[PDB]
Amino acid sequence: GPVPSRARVYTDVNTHRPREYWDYESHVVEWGNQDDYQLVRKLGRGKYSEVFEAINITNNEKVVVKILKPVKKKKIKREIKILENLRGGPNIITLADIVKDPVSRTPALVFEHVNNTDFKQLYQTLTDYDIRFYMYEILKALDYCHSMGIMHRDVKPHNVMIDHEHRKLRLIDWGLAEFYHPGQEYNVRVASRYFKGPELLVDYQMYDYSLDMWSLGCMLASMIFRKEPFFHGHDNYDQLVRIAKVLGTEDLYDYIDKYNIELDPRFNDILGRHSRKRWERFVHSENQHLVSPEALDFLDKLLRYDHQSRLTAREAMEHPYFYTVVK
Ligand SMILES: O=C(O)c1ccc2c(c1)nc(Nc1cccc(C(F)(F)F)c1)c1nc(NC3CC3)ncc12
Repeated sequence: GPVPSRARVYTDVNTHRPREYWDYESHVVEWGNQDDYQLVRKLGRGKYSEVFEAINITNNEKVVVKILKPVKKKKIKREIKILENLRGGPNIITLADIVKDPVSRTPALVFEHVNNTDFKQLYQTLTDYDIRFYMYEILKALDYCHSMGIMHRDVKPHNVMIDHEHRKLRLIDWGLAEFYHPGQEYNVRVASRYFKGPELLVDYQMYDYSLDMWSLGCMLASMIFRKEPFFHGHDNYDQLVRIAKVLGTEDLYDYIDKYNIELDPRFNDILGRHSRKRWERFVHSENQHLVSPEALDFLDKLLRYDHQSRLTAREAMEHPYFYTVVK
């Protein structure tokens, strides 16, 4: 069968935490007062919830309310426990309260409100400096959750809220986040298509924090190259082909061979043979001001097939790309 894998950092963080820390199934929710929050407007709807802008009438502060769809079960406690474990950490969204919604008959999570600019408008205005700055801010959030034994598993532009006025960033939607336990096999049906790591796309279940680093690399590529998303697959199979057209097929084979993984045979008629490309080919007159040798080297070190070969969040924060960012 497949060769096992372990995280190269924070491997045993949960192993040595009290059981209450990671055993979310036994978590007892502490309920707030549902009457404290008045819904103002629907912001949107996901497969798992509806999100509302609201006012906390005990301080007249704006907040956001995520009313969970009855979609799934102990997933609710998992998200709640993770939010509580990570609360107060750098750039982690703050869960302010949890109340029982009387209409949905489900829990409603109340989060701090971020006056953000949607990524669909923001990304085309970001300067070279902004990209490095905000990347560093995401890395703070990722090193924090990884150091706390948690992988996000859904890093993507929508989940990184940015208040461009106050230069403030929050990583949100921990609904797919999980605790890392060495040797544990995880569901590969996480992350948005364009941000799925090769490990998910080849159906390798013993993955780790390094998944988030692939996703971050996908975000970086889309920002510095001005192509969002960067790997634009039509389905999960084509997604791997898109990746292989850039990183090349020989290294994909080296990857699956290392872990004694077999590709889905459906790739036999679609994958082809592809050389690894140099990143410079994606540079052109309209994005060159966002590209530097430092950016290309950093991106190159995030986007590796082998999840064990990717930069960790902490290592990423040491990269020359961030030397120009004010500390
Ligand atoms: O899941 C969580 O952890 C979580 C935490 C915090 C927020 C959040 C989700 N979603 C928000 N917005 C949003 C907008 C459109 C669509 C959807 C969707 F999810 F798709 F329904 C959500 C949101 N918006 C703001 N401020 C915006 C300027 C009012 N602040 C915080 C959040």
